Amino acid sequence: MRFDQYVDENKSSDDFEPLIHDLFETRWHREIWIERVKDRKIPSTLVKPNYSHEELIDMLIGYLADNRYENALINGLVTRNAVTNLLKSPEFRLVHTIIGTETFLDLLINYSARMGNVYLWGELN
Repeated sequence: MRFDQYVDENKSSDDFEPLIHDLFETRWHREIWIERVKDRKIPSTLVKPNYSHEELIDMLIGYLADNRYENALINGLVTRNAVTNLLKSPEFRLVHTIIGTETFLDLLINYSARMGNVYLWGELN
């Protein structure tokens, strides 16, 4: 599934349409492809506290690394640095706002994201 359709299907609300349009049509005039690949637990250390967008990403990297989960976000063979910079960008901050925290964390933990011949994130086996 294409990234736009993932975000369209996982909106927390019918009332974020103005952001979805701004992100995809205005702000993103190669595509990202999304597949579910695990059903790991979304940990409450990440969901419960009131982290900013940047902090959450940082806390996500640590949690994946502390558990030795082989998610391309951190064991990737290519340059996380540029990917986590992307994940911290205003564009992925909107993605977070649109789908909510728990779903954003699901996206990073349990889905793969492919751009061209590279997986930006995901645990493959």
